[PDB]
Amino acid sequence: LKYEEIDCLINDEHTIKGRREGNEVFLPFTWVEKYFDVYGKVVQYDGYDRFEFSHSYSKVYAQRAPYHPDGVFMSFEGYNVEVRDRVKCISGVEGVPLSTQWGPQGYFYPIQIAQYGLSHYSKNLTEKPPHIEVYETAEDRDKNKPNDWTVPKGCFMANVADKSRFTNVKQFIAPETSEGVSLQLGNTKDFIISFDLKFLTNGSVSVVLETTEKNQLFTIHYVSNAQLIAFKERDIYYGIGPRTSWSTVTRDLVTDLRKGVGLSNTKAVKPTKIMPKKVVRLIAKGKGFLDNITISTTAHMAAFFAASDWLVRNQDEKGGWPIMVTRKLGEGFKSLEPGWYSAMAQGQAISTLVRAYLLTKDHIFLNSALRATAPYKFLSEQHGVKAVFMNKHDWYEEYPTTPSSFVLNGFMYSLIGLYDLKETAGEKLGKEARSLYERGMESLKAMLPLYDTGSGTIYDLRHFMLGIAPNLARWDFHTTHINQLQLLSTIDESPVFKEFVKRWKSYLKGSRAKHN
Amino acid sequence: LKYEEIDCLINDEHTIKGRREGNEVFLPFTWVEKYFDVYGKVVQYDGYDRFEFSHSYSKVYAQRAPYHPDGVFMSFEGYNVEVRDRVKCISGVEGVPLSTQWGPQGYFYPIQIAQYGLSHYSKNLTEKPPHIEVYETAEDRDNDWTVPKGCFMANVADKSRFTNVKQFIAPETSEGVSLQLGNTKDFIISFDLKFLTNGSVSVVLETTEKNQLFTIHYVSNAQLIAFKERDIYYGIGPRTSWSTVTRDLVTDLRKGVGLSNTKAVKPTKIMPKKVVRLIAKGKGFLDNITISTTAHMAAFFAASDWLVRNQDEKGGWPIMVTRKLGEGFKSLEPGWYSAMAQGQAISTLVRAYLLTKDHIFLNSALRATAPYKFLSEQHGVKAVFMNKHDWYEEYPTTPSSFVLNGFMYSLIGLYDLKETAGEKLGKEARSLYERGMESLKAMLPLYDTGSGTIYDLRHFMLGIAPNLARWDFHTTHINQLQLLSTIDESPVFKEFVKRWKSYLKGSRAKHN
Ligand SMILES: O=C(O)[C@H]1O[C@@H](O[C@H]2[C@H](O)[C@@H](NS(=O)(=O)O)[C@@H](O[C@H]3[C@H](O)[C@@H](O)[C@H](O[C@H]4[C@H](O)[C@@H](NS(=O)(=O)O)[C@@H](O[C@H]5[C@H](O)[C@@H](O)[C@H](O[C@H]6[C@H](O)[C@@H](NS(=O)(=O)O)[C@@H](O[C@H]7[C@H](O)[C@@H](O)[C@H](O)O[C@@H]7C(=O)O)O[C@@H]6CO)O[C@@H]5C(=O)O)O[C@@H]4CO)O[C@@H]3C(=O)O)O[C@@H]2CO)[C@H](O)[C@@H](O)[C@@H]1O
Ligand SMILES: O=C(O)[C@H]1O[C@@H](O[C@H]2[C@H](O)[C@@H](NS(=O)(=O)O)[C@@H](O[C@H]3[C@H](O)[C@@H](O)[C@H](O[C@H]4[C@H](O)[C@@H](NS(=O)(=O)O)[C@@H](O[C@H]5[C@H](O)[C@@H](O)[C@H](O[C@H]6[C@H](O)[C@@H](NS(=O)(=O)O)[C@@H](O[C@H]7[C@H](O)[C@@H](O)[C@H](O)O[C@@H]7C(=O)O)O[C@@H]6CO)O[C@@H]5C(=O)O)O[C@@H]4CO)O[C@@H]3C(=O)O)O[C@@H]2CO)[C@H](O)[C@@H](O)[C@@H]1O
Ligand SMILES: *[C@@H]1O[C@H](CO)[C@@H](O[C@@H]2O[C@H](CO)[C@@H](O[C@@H]3O[C@H](CO[C@H]4O[C@H](CO)[C@@H](O)[C@H](O)[C@@H]4O)[C@@H](O)[C@H](O[C@H]4O[C@H](CO)[C@@H](O)[C@H](O)[C@@H]4O[C@@H]4O[C@H](CO)[C@@H](O)[C@H](O)[C@H]4NC(C)=O)[C@@H]3O)[C@H](O)[C@H]2NC(C)=O)[C@H](O)[C@H]1NC(C)=O
Ligand SMILES: *[C@@H]1O[C@H](CO)[C@@H](O[C@@H]2O[C@H](CO)[C@@H](O[C@@H]3O[C@H](CO[C@H]4O[C@H](CO)[C@@H](O)[C@H](O)[C@@H]4O[C@@H]4O[C@H](CO)[C@@H](O)[C@H](O)[C@H]4NC(C)=O)[C@@H](O)[C@H](O)[C@@H]3O)[C@H](O)[C@H]2NC(C)=O)[C@H](O)[C@H]1NC(C)=O
Ligand SMILES: *[C@@H]1O[C@H](CO)[C@@H](O[C@@H]2O[C@H](CO)[C@@H](O[C@@H]3O[C@H](CO[C@H]4O[C@H](CO)[C@@H](O)[C@H](O)[C@@H]4O)[C@@H](O)[C@H](O[C@H]4O[C@H](CO)[C@@H](O)[C@H](O)[C@@H]4O)[C@@H]3O)[C@H](O)[C@H]2NC(C)=O)[C@H](O)[C@H]1NC(C)=O
Ligand SMILES: *[C@@H]1O[C@H](CO)[C@@H](O[C@@H]2O[C@H](CO)[C@@H](O[C@@H]3O[C@H](CO[C@H]4O[C@H](CO)[C@@H](O)[C@H](O)[C@@H]4O)[C@@H](O)[C@H](O[C@H]4O[C@H](CO)[C@@H](O)[C@H](O)[C@@H]4O)[C@@H]3O)[C@H](O)[C@H]2NC(C)=O)[C@H](O)[C@H]1NC(C)=O
Ligand SMILES: *[C@@H]1O[C@H](CO)[C@@H](O[C@@H]2O[C@H](CO)[C@@H](O)[C@H](O)[C@H]2NC(C)=O)[C@H](O)[C@H]1NC(C)=O
Ligand SMILES: *[C@@H]1O[C@H](CO)[C@@H](O)[C@H](O)[C@H]1NC(C)=O
Ligand SMILES: [Ca+2]
Ligand SMILES: [Ca+2]
Repeated sequence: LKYEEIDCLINDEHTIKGRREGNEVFLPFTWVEKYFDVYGKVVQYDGYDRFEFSHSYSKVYAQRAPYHPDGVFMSFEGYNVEVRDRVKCISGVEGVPLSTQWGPQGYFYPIQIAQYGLSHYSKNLTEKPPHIEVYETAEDRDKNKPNDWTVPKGCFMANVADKSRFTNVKQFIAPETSEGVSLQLGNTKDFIISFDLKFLTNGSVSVVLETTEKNQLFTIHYVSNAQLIAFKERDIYYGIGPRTSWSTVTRDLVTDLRKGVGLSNTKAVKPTKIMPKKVVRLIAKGKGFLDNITISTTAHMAAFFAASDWLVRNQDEKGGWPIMVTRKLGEGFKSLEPGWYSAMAQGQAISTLVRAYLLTKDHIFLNSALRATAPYKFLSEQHGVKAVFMNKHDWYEEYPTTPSSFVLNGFMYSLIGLYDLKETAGEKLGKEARSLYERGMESLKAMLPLYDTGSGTIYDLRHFMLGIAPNLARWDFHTTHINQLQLLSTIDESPVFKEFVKRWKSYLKGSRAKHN
Repeated sequence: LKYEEIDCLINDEHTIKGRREGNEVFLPFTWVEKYFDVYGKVVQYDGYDRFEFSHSYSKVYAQRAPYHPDGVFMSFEGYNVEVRDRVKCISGVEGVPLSTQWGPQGYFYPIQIAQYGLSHYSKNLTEKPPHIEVYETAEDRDNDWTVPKGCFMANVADKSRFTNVKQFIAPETSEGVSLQLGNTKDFIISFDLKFLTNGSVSVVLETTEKNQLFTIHYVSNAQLIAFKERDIYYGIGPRTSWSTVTRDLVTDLRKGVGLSNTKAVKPTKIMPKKVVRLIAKGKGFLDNITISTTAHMAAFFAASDWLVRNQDEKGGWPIMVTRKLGEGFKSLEPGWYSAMAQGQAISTLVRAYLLTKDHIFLNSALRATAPYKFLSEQHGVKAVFMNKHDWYEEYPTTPSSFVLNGFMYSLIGLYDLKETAGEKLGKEARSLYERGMESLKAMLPLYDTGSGTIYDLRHFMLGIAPNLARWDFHTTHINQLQLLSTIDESPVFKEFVKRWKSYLKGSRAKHN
């Protein structure tokens, strides 16, 4: 019985080269992979090779506990927003990501900002507490080389009381055409730098980094202007704004280095493998005050509050976060001009704001969340987010298009937001959220089957709205769909959610609905 | 060819044995076939072996002409209704198939009867004319008759039929009178018959089952079918007035030998290889004894006549069996109507009218639109999708089911009628067709999975998994849309035909 080449005719159209042993035919995975759109590779173990086949990529989140508004946000403990190449950088002034997804010019995308917040919130609950190293308090610390300041000629420093802040602070005076005053740091493990800052004049706070790229030094300059980001090797510049009143500056030096070096005029940051291996020293220029200089493994809550604060300050009078970029969802849909709202933005923002409220009891956050339900009440053409499927089912549009698009995953995020709010706001204040949630959940249960292909899910209902082919959801949207339904199945006991979760999971392993 | 056997882990769940050459891994088709639900086999040609892979089974009809109401019915020239194992037999009395699909007791299913008619109509237009061999006219045509003692035969005039006929008298406790036939090529027997008493006309067949003789008895009672040893019995009814009896001896033999108490006929390989002789018992008359390759028009008119005689006062063909479409749908009690039955019946009746100009057929067709006007709950066939789109239900369930293929057959019927009845008489059909076609265009995308079609909308109506259409229903869907695309110029039909065809070859809608 010979093992030999055999011609394999595919659908009477093309011949590939297979192999035959007796009656058994073997087909090349090169063909299988492309023809069925599946995944595989040879994995090398110690003394053992194994081919490993997968129907899909992407994994379902292993939910540990029922969903609650003050817990982790779905699967976002595993999200890494800032490494996404559509994140140009973390704004120095705002402390939140700028997106370039639909425009190289860059814009604050509320969805991305909410996800930044919610992922950092979730990581705060799941990760080990950070190591925190304190380099300067200007107190009676009063050892451990906290006074390793270099003060060149023409510069001055002092420990001085700040009555307003009930603490001692480090005063510094250093002209910009000088070396500046310099604090030796030397951290090789942790790369989140933090310091309380108040400038009297223009100036900068700079951090020198040893990197993994051939031992070479890069400096990151945090400058008292509004310029976003600049890179002229080996110097990276972020404007952090005037900082003429006390604030805590928190920066991730890994992200700030990678986004600097990777700076691009395109919609995508250049890939780089560069990492900082040592935080060498901090340089202060101009006239001002410093306190509480620290380096931490992580600073999740600072990120979360930067997102929350941004959402409060940037909400408009209609309760919305307008998206200031043109969105063309596809042929047959009208272009959305800048200033459109997204049900996904509203929902993700509400989930952020509700968590901010529950932590602080600061009603400013809750009130912003309550205002954010207003766009759910108005049709897309009335500058809202509401669509109605076949004059029967209310829907909250990720993309408020004409005709309506009915994107599934944005809708479910819009509902989770409403849930967080209605559970938190109390009976009287939460009435509108409760009503929108109940109507929305009724729609979801009725319409879920329209998104099921029998071997996957559809992203939206454009096939029906425009009379074209289904827009099939790629596997990472399919797992998003599962993660969302899995979450909803813990706050609503409807059997339909559990049955759909189970079937949609089976699709990841190549199961199919039965044919007749 | 050198290789290495290599373990192939499938979805982290089970391991199969593959083969590796360099970076290339080859997977066993044994696995591919089952895992992806695909088809393949090694075909041996002279000096060339080739593995031949198919994503699907089932082929799209190669349309040769735009659709017309008096032409072939879609792809039905290729249909073979009578070999289907859910056809218990061709009724002796009625000359149409009896179904056992949803009950072993058997029932006349109007859809199956219409398809019998429409397939034979279509074959009539596409096949070569049959060879017809005439054995007895009782004229001055040319005896091959054996008349045992105690039997009698004569040539006698029949004034009513303007012909001479063969009189026969033969007691049942005798061999009967026998005409030698001897046909080895053709197996459709035909004869004009009139009994004076009870009796039988029997046909002896030489068969492929160890050269054995089997006899098929056409008996003057209403008993459906019986099989004992090498004798098969069909009741053909009293036959006390002249009628033409036409029987397919291949089918009649296979259904006899395959006789079962289940919903499916037993498979058999048995075939007749010779029509030996015809035996007459009792008192009666015979004329025009013939054997033909085919008799398509006799089959077509048996179906048409049955439809005329069995239509009720509401214009419907009631289906006299319980239908349970699935969990979530109320059972349909016997007497329900089907939009597919109404449509297929209309398509049959319209063709019968255009051949004969007999207005009885057109009148029956016109009456058959009435159930399309009434909701399922009012004992009609109409459903309304989301208070917007009229639909004609193959299965008029509660809740509504929206079976695609039945709906399209219901529309083709309305089309046949509106085109044939003229402007005034065809008004109701035209209105129902136009509304229906609007619905079809709007709702087609709901049946598209991106790699196939769904059979119905039960997933949405009941909140469950999609009921995916088998490949043979998917090709039915394509054949129907292809037909509609030749009588309606809407781009949507051409676009859907094209995409749905691509699915047969493993193409998929793009993911985002
Ligand atoms: O350690 C490791 O192994 C590595 O980890 C890597 O990160 C992992 C991470 O650990 C994983 N987390 S875990 O699974 O939980 O453990 C995992 O996280 C992913 C996750 O799988 C994704 O589901 C998730 O998606 C997010 C989006 O990131 C987010 N975007 S953002 O704006 O906030 O930045 C948001 O997406 C919605 C937004 O509205 C839009 O961005 C998005 O646009 C769609 C568009 O709607 C589509 N339109 S279409 O009409 O259907 O076509 C479509 O459009 C594009 C077409 O696809 C193209 O053909 C066309 O040319 O261009 C079109 C276009 O861009 O316009 O697609 C786009 C883009 O998706 O719509 C979104 C919507 O909701 O509809 O919210 C999503 C859902 O939550 O991102 C997670 C994440 O990155 O955190 O996987 C990642 C890896 O991928 C590390 O990166 C690595 O360093 C480690 O080594
Ligand atoms: O050439 C040779 O060598 C061989 O040829 C062989 O025949 C070929 C033939 O040449 C082909 N023709 S060609 O393509 O033109 O070249 C081809 O003909 C087929 C064709 O592919 C089919 O599309 C066609 O389907 C017909 C039906 O036969 C017909 N039925 S009948 O009543 O008239 O007898 C009619 O079907 C509708 C009826 O209302 C019902 O019968 C039917 O019931 C469905 C039911 O609705 C489904 N329900 S579900 O809730 O969705 O599941 C489903 O139900 C069954 C489930 O599948 C099972 O799981 C369960 O256990 O049992 C369920 C049940 O039975 O209840 O399926 C059933 C059955 O389909 O609904 C129909 C509807 O319209 O919805 O109309 C159909 C479409 O026109 O049949 C053609 C034919 O046979 O003529 O293919 C054959 C290959 O077989 C010879 O056979 C061979 O001898 C030669 O050697
Ligand atoms: C599809 O369906 C069509 C339509 O049915 C079919 O065409 C018909 O084919 C049949 C074949 O049997 C033809 O029937 C014959 O009709 C003869 C008289 O018909 C006249 O009128 C029609 C129009 O109405 C004219 O077009 C036609 O040209 C004629 O002028 C009739 O004489 C025949 O009767 C003889 O044969 C039968 C058995 O078939 C027998 O029982 C009779 O006793 C009679 O005896 C024999 O006569 C023939 C002479 O025809 C003679 O050769 C023979 O020797 C005699 N036998 C003996 C022993 O002496 C018969 O009824 C019909 O005309 C066709 N119609 C049309 C419109 O073409 C197609 O063939 C079908 N195709 C397929 C693929 O299924
Ligand atoms: C998820 O988020 C929660 C809530 O935010 C975190 O828990 C909180 O952790 C923080 C610790 O960062 C804790 O904060 C208090 O901070 C006070 C600040 O005072 C001192 O620490 C800072 C540096 O962190 C310095 O800048 C100050 O100058 C103070 O320095 C002290 O004095 C000497 C110098 O002379 C210094 O060497 C000492 O190390 C330092 N002393 C101490 C005790 O740090 C503290 O006064 C106070 O004790 C807290 O540390 C806050 O209380 C936590 N809240 C809760 C509810 O637990 C989680 O860590 C976070 N988890 C994850 C995984 O992200
Ligand atoms: C560097 O990091 C340290 C943290 O380690 C910061 O020092 C803390 O600063 C905060 C405020 O800036 C101080 O908290 C304030 O306490 C005031 C009263 O403090 C007295 O009483 C306490 C004991 O109860 C004594 O320990 C203390 O010495 C004082 O005698 C309050 O009046 C302040 O709150 C007021 O306003 C809020 C509303 O916003 C109300 O909630 C209050 O009721 C009140 O009206 C405030 O809470 C804290 O004492 C400092 N800690 C230490 C250990 O010194 C530095 O500020 C930081 N550096 C910079 C520049 O920010
Ligand atoms: C075996 O097969 C043969 C066919 O080969 C059948 O014989 C035919 O039978 C039919 C019907 O019985 C005969 O058709 C009838 O012919 C009548 C007159 O025939 C001739 O005679 C007149 C003159 O007297 C001529 O003018 C005429 O042109 C004919 O040449 C017609 O009067 C009949 O008319 C029909 O229509 C009118 C209404 O429009 C009715 O009133 C009548 O009742 C009838 O329906 C009719 O056309 C045909 O002539 C026979 N052909 C031959 C060659 O004999 C046998 O009947 C069949 N055997 C059996 C048992 O059925
Ligand atoms: C930092 O420098 C800018 C100039 O680049 C200063 O901005 C000016 O401020 C004065 C008020 O004192 C205004 O009248 C000018 O119009 C501003 N000019 C520009 C170009 O913005 C800024 O004041 C400096 N910062 C501090 C703390 O003094
Ligand atoms: C007619 O039926 C009777 C019994 O009902 C039977 O005795 C007789 O054999 C039958 N006659 C013929 C000719 O078959
Ligand atoms: Ca201090
Ligand atoms: Ca005669």
